[PDB]
Amino acid sequence: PHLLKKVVSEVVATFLLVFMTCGAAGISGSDLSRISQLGQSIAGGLIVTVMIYAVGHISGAHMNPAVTLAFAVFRHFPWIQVPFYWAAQFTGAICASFVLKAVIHPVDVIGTTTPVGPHWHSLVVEVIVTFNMMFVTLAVATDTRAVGELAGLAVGSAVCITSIFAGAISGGSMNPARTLGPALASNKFDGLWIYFLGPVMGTLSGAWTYTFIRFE
Amino acid sequence: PHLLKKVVSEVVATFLLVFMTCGAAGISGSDLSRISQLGQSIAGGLIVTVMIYAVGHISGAHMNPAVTLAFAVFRHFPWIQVPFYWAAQFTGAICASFVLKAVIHPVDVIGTTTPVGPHWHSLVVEVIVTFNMMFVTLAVATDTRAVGELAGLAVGSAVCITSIFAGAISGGSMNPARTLGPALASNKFDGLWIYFLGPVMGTLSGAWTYTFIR
Amino acid sequence: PHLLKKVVSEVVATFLLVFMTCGAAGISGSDLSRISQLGQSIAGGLIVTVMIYAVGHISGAHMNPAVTLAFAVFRHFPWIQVPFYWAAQFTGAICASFVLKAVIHPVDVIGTTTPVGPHWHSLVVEVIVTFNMMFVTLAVATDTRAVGELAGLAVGSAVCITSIFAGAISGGSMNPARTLGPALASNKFDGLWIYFLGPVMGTLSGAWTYTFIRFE
Amino acid sequence: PHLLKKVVSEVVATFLLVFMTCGAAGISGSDLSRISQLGQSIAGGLIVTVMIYAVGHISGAHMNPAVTLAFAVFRHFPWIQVPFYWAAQFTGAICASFVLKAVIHPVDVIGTTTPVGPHWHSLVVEVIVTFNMMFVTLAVATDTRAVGELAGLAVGSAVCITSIFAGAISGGSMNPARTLGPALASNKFDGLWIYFLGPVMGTLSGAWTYTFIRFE
Repeated sequence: PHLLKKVVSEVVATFLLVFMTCGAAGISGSDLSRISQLGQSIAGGLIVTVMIYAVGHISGAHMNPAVTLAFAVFRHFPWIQVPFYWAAQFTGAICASFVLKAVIHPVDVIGTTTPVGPHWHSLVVEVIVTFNMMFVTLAVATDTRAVGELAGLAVGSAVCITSIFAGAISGGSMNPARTLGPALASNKFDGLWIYFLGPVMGTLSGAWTYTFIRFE
Repeated sequence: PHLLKKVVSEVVATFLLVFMTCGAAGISGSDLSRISQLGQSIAGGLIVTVMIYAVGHISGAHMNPAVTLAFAVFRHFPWIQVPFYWAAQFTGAICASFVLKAVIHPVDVIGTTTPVGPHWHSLVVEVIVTFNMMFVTLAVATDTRAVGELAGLAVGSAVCITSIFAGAISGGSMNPARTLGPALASNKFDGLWIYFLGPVMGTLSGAWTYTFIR
Repeated sequence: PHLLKKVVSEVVATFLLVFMTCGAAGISGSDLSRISQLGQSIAGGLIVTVMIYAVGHISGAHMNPAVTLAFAVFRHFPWIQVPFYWAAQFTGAICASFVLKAVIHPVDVIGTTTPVGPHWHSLVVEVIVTFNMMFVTLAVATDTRAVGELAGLAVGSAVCITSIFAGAISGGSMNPARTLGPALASNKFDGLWIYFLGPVMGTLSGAWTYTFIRFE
Repeated sequence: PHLLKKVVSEVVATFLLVFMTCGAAGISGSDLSRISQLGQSIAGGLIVTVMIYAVGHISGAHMNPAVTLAFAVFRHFPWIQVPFYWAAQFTGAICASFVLKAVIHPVDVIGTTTPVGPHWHSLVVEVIVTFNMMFVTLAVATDTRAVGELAGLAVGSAVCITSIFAGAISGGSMNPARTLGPALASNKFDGLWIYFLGPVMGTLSGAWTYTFIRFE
């Protein structure tokens, strides 16, 4: 039901998503005098917001398979469309990290999200922060799909918190599509089981938690 | 009046409040290479803002026993409900910091708030900056409770100012539930009373100053 | 004309203005490990924003003698009230820096807006950056007086631009009330005229420029 | 069609645009002790946001000839006015960077935008970050011209992201008038062509991508 412009918007968003979000964390993860560490989180959070303004009213700016999933679980999102977005997201992302592999000549750690210390630390973090994000994503979404000025602020804000804090433990992802892309350009795949089960379990738990308390 | 979903909202918010705000101040106060010092202030303000968008229209997104007190005094909040939130906040906070003592294993100062100079520095700050916070919280609440896009911007900003400045003196808390959780998940109960009297005297004073200039 | 509650809002705002903006600038300019330098800009701009949300609909959130003057000149504000407000701003600032002198014992330059090198560098910056403020302050004012969600964003943002850049040259004040407060509790009185001729001459010029382009 | 107030509004912005975005980038680009590296990215973004609040409803706050262009191709902007804004931007930029040359006397690199590595690195960034900017500029435009509270947040956000990331590769400009202004104020012209193809080739690309996904 009008899924072409939805998926072009979902790919073009996920590309500019990953291209920006890793390219500052990857560059920063190679010279912190070149791009600040708080600067790679702020950059990563701002970019989520502007894609909600760009494609939020068209596709919904899902950009996140564990979110497209969470919408299909809780607010009636077309199950016949979730494969098309999942596809659309993984594509724009994986494409980007390679596009940067070439634009950031010296550095070949393109924002790897790899667990720090005990691998489970990340999982508890990657569910609590993903829960957090999906929780607020759901309290602000308008069902065309995550639309509007404050939807951009809420989700971008949540995401930014994740880079600052969950970045010290998990690297801070919450998005199976965005760990995978970079993991391929730098061939480091340490702990990927957590960047699927943290999120999928984080979005569904947090989304479920919202529908619980839903009306006042 | 329909308080089950309200107190679930007040724990899940105060938990997510402390979990990120302390989880980042705890990591940061251990390796400033691992999390920035300005990043743990920003973290503190953003989490308040997004929690206002998520539970603000349901519970009121108080996430603070010294505020639920302050609204019940001035802007008609249910007194049979203030024990019930105090329960929800002190819980979600105490619950949160413990989840972190473990999730940030090796670091065990779980973002606590303890005075820096003479304790009255903190107490005077923890009333002036807390006076500040409740002041604007009260000017933007619409009474369902602290709800709406700019309600989140105001409070998040206020909290963010507090981490930066009151962080140098008091640690910048303004929230008794957020002090106990951490003070308990590790230890140190240093100045624990100013983080109970600074706030309660700060939120009530700040609310009264606004209700005056209405 | 109903000026009683109007002027209390202007001291509590100007007090809370300086208590944070100087109280963080004073600590920070002393141990840059104790409070970040980017953190002292962000702090100072945020506080302007929250005061505009607090008292903007009551007083207008002037907090600035170069503002109350400029509103009195261009968007018809009461001359019977410009003295009563000018009082409220010079007080809340002077009171705060002293209230700070004690809460921050070891540090005793309680914020300083003091020129860097050539004094004319500061006066030129202190009118152009002050031009920035009054220009936008006027484009977003609703005349009850600087009211509304984006009034807080516009002005708060502008002030933050000033701390970052004009902080490197002048210290970034734009405020006759804000220079006096710290200069009295810190007891450093350099260039005090540029913080009266920079501001007073900067806002009047910037307001005139908005009233000029007023139409599209 | 009522262009006097329109072009005076376009210069005063581009003056205050460059005066601060470079005045902080230059001061920062010398002594990072006097202005932080993230502070000159943030400042670069706040100024775009507040200028949209000041002149967005009058001229539209393009502040960018490659953007003033980008609107003429896609959302019907007066070709008899494209010269008059181009003039206005190239003017206010060149004038401002000179105003600072003198106001920051011992430091005389007045916030230049100069490439880093392979010049194609810089250019490839200056189109995708410029693509990003124009893409969202288009999803939030209201046509009098880029007006409104969230219009400022998106555009300023796009700019702030670019300074963080594209500053590490291209210097992060996306604006031919803003590369020229500083380049003249202290003699520097390396890769000046990417800052004329990065933008022009970048804004047009980003706009078309939205007009594609125009609907839902």
